[PDB]
Amino acid sequence: LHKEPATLIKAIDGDTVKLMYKGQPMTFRLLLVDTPEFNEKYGPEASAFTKKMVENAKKIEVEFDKGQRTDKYGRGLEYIYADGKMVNEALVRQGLAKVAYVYKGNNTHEQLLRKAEAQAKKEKLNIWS
Ligand SMILES: Cc1cn([C@H]2C[C@H](OP(=O)(O)O)[C@@H](COP(=O)(O)O)O2)c(=O)[nH]c1=O
Ligand SMILES: [Ca+2]
Repeated sequence: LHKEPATLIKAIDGDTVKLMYKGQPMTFRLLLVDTPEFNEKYGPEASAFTKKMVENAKKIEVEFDKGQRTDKYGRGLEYIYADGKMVNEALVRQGLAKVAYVYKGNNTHEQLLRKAEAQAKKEKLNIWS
């Protein structure tokens, strides 16, 4: 897997970000995770967390997996890094996302994310409290 440059256009919610990628605006949906919708409990904290993370970052990168790069809505499917920290993992580690939407072929970082979910659950953080 490889990291590619992109630039923040707009934070959207906990697990969707608008980024400019190869000079085109695209909506990017985070692989392997599900944040609450803004209207649900922890949804605002998940949107807030992703927002800070991507807005504070000096360098945003996207990393596609081995499988589909777009979903059926035309959204990118990817891992996002904020100054080398994976957003997908960080949300799960804080108990602001669950591991979800694990489809074979786009699941390189599954174990890593499950490990973080385990430690979040252990600490009873946020969604696990
Ligand atoms: C994360 C992810 C979501 N999706 C689709 C499945 C879901 O379809 P349905 O909309 O038909 O339920 C939807 C969930 O996205 P959100 O959690 O953003 O709503 O996005 C994929 O197809 N592949 C993926 O890797
Ligand atoms: Ca969601």
